[PDB]
Amino acid sequence: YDPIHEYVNHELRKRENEFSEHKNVKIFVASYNLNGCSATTKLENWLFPENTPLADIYVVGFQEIVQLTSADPAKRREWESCVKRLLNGKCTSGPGYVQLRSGQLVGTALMIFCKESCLPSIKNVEGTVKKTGLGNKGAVAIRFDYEDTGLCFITSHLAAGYTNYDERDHDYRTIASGLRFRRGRSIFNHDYVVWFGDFNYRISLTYEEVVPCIAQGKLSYLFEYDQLNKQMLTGKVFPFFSELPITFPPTYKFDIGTDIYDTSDKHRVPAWTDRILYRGELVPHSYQSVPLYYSDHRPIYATYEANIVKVDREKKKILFEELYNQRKQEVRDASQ
Ligand SMILES: O=P(O)(O)O[C@@H]1[C@H](O)[C@@H](O)[C@H](OP(=O)(O)O)[C@@H](O)[C@H]1O
Ligand SMILES: [Ca+2]
Repeated sequence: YDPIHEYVNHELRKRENEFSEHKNVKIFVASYNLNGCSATTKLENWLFPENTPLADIYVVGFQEIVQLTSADPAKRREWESCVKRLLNGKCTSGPGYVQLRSGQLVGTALMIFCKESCLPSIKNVEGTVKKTGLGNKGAVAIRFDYEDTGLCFITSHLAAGYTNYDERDHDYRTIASGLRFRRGRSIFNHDYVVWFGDFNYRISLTYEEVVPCIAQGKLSYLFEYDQLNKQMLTGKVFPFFSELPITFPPTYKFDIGTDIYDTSDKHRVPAWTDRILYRGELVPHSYQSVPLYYSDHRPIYATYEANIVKVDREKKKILFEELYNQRKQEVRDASQ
């Protein structure tokens, strides 16, 4: 401990604008449990849902690239090619988007694209995966620094089952403790973290109770029975993560190709299985499901603005030393 050093950091904090520049980066986060459906570029409603500018960074997570009943890199690459074609298709003049990196754990995959113009700012990209224990479930994560701000993205597919939310909570803990990038870096060591996917948490009511409530728009009532909300409220899972209020209907269990909830004999209770949660000072904007019908789940997305800082380290070290000396001499004089 050094009092003079503390003093300097305190003062310097007041003069940050002298060695720091701040910028807002737009980030589009998209999630889709595919039920093993084929890759296609017909995703416009999902990836360009709003009448707003294209994002700087697109973070796309898929579950069940192979329908669940050994990891297919080929199928993941078809999706990569489809997303890239779609993003560049909107870039009629000049530079488009490039894939920074992708990762995969069995049927779960995460791929991140950014504008070519963002590339010079992106550094220390790392990726890792972690399977769940208590198998085809788990997480895929990619992190990177954008100038001097650290971001970490995680997509997952957690334990399936109507009542086994204790196993999903266990999966959360397994992944939060188990995901490690280079040199033991954890997911929490970042300014912004977005963790999302098919967490599989369910609404704890019966099919016959839930369906008419959905049809009647009683989403607030149903959310009172959502297992994820219940476990987050107690700090048991995803502590310090936030979720925007859900204004869209349960994204799971639909007959494929239709607006109809599961009419199979399995009469699966609808649920908000697909979620996007964030930790850190992101500014959230949208959070919605989109009407694509290729799977028994609807895809979802969330948008954010992320404040980025670029620090002139050289210029800051100089001010620091100057302020530090000035203060040490001041204390010297006071002793005289
Ligand atoms: O594979 P799907 O289409 O997601 O269907 C799953 C099903 O496979 C079981 O894992 C299950 O039942 P259980 O109640 O016995 O845990 C769960 O409720 C269903 O939603
Ligand atoms: Ca499925």
